[PDB]
Amino acid sequence: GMLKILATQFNGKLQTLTKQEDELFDVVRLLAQALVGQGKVYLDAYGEFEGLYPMLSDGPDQMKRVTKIKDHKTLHAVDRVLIFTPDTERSDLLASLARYDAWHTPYSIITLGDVTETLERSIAPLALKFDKGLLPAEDGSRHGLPSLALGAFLLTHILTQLQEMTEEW
Amino acid sequence: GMLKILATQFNGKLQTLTKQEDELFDVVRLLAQALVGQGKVYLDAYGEFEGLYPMLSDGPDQMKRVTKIKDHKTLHAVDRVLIFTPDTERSDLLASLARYDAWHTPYSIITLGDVTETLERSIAPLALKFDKGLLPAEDGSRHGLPSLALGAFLLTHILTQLQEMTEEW
Ligand SMILES: [Cl-]
Ligand SMILES: [Cl-]
Ligand SMILES: [Cl-]
Repeated sequence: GMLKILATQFNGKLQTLTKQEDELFDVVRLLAQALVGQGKVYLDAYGEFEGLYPMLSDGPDQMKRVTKIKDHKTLHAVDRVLIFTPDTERSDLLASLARYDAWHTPYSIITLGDVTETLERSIAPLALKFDKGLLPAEDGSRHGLPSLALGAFLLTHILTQLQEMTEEW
Repeated sequence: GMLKILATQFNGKLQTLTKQEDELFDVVRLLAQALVGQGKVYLDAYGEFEGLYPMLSDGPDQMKRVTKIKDHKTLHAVDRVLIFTPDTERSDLLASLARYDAWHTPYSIITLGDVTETLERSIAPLALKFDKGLLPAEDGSRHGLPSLALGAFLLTHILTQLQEMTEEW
C-alpha cells in the first residue's frame, strides 16, 4: 500500500543521487577545507530544514567544528557554510548569501528545487529537484514528500564522510 | 561509493519496515481517532527527533490539527500523542507518559531502540531497532546512522496517511 509506494519511490530518489556522487563530493571537499585549518563548518538551514539542527547537537554522527550557524557572528574566509533550503527565492537566504559574500566565506547550497541563478552563486551547489509529492492524485496534484528525510540522509552522509576524512589526518 | 553504500543500507531498513505495515497502521488509526472528534494529535519528540517539529509547521505534508506538544497544556482523553524517542529510558519521556496516563490520553511511542517494558505502555508502539551506525569501522564501531531521516520518512508516511483518511471523510 502507501508505505511500500512511499518507501520504493523514496529509495528511487536515493539511487538517482548516486549519479551525482561527484557533485556531492564537491560539497564535502569544500567543507573539509575549513577543517584542515582552524576554520569551522556552519550549517545554515531554512524552513523545514531547520529540523536538521538537532543532528549536529544531539545526533549520532555529530562532530566538533560542525555547528549551527549563529545569528550576528562574523565569519571569515577560512570558514565554510552548508546551506539546506526548500527554494532559492527566500529573502532570508538572499540576505545570508550577501553576508557570506561580504565575508569571503564560501558556501555550498543544497536546494530542494531546481538549478537557479541564485544556486549558481554557490561554489558547490546541489539541486535535489525533490519538491513535489511522490503519490499522484486524480487532479494532477501530488502529496507525500519526504523532503526532510532526504536532507537528513544527505547530512548523515556528509557528516560521516567528513569524519572519515578527519580520522585519516 | 560511500553514498551508494549508505543509500542501500538505509533502503534495507525501509524494506523491512514495509513488512510492518500493520503495526504502522495501528499507529495511524490511533492518531486518526483524535481527528474524528474535537481532539488533536500532538507530536512529542525527544533528543535528535526534535528535528521533526519543523515538518509540522513548515513541511509539505503539514496539517492543521497535528501540532507540536505544548508545555503545561493539559490534554484530554480525546487527544492523541505521537512520540518519537531515541530510547525509552529518558527521564523526561517517563515524566511525560506519567502525565498522559494521569490525563487518560493515548500515545503511540516510536523508539529507535528495541521493545521494552516502557514501550509496551503504548497502545500502538513501534520499535525501529535502528540505533547503531550502518557503516562498520575497523574498531568494531559503527558510523553513519540516518536516524532522523528514518523518523522523518515515517512522519511523512503518517501525515500523508492521516490526510488521505481525513479526505475520505
Ligand atoms: Cl578573514
Ligand atoms: Cl477528558
Ligand atoms: Cl525493558
